[PDB]
Amino acid sequence: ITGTSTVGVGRGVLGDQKNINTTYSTYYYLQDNTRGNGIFTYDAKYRTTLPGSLWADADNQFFASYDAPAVDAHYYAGVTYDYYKNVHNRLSYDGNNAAIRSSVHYSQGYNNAFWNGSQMVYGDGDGQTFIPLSGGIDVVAHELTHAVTDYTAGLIYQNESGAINEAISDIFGTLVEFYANKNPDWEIGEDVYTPGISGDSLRSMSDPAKYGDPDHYSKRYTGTQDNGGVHINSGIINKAAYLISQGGTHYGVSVVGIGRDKLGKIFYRALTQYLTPTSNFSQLRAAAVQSATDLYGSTSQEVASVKQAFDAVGVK
Ligand SMILES: CC(C)C[C@H](NP(=O)(O)CNC(=O)OCc1ccccc1)C(=O)NCCN
Ligand SMILES: [Ca+2]
Ligand SMILES: [Ca+2]
Ligand SMILES: [Ca+2]
Ligand SMILES: [Ca+2]
Ligand SMILES: [Zn+2]
Repeated sequence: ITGTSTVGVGRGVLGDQKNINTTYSTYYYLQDNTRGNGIFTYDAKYRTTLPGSLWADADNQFFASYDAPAVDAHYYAGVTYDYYKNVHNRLSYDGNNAAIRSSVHYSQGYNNAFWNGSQMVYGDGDGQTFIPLSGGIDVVAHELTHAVTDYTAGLIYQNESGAINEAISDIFGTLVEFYANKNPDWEIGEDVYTPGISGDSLRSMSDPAKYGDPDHYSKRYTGTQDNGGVHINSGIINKAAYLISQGGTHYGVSVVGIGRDKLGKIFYRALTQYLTPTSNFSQLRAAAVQSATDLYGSTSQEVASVKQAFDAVGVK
């Protein structure tokens, strides 16, 4: 909408207070004009029609319980935009400052979030498996990263390419969580998963097997569930990424860590310069090796550690 940029205040899903960029035109809208061509947050009103209505508020204060998922979807989309711009010199998901749109209160009891090809969508959860999923910064950044992937490598959402697609979203979701520096970890979704169970998460990148996911290519899932295991086999690549950053010895193979920033640079370059829609795990290894070579040199520790990490997870 046309209006003037304003700053509201509210509380997110976890009860924390934050300032949000809004727009005033009769109402105050969840429309942030400070980033690209805007960040827009919509109310799906418990239905499945998308996007729903641009979020409107009478007073620019967002402290109602119903407001909380919208506050966090809006705010964390801003953080994710800032990460891509400041760290990778990428302007929104298309590189040309496309408007970023999210809908919250999608459906009833909906234990998921997704990019639908055009926008982000967040359920409220059922209160047992999830609380409203935009409360997780890693979740929001996971979703926006699907848009980045779709505009760049275009990894098809099945089998190995789809598991790479998933891992890219978990990697950058985690790197955004570290960028914001509030309780960062290498787990996925911990802030919104299972409110009645402390200390768990949906997936672990540091130890995928903690939640049943493979941590070595020999343990990959080969069936048809979950589009050929895209959220399962992502563990193999997540583990490789964790090892590149943090190091470790895994199935007897030792990896010298090079840190999160270099992990992000290598994978961002791989994603945007070398991967293709049908890349498999072996092709990802080659793209990461080439990317590290471009950035750090063929004889660098960074290249050596990329190779060790993929060896450690059984990807040649
Ligand atoms: C990070 C967690 C909390 C959420 C995550 N969801 P996701 O991967 O983004 C789903 N996207 C998914 O299907 O795109 C495929 C698709 C294409 C076009 C239209 C609709 C859909 C996940 O791991 N979900 C699995 C939860 N068990
Ligand atoms: Ca209000
Ligand atoms: Ca965390
Ligand atoms: Ca996390
Ligand atoms: Ca939990
Ligand atoms: Zn995903």
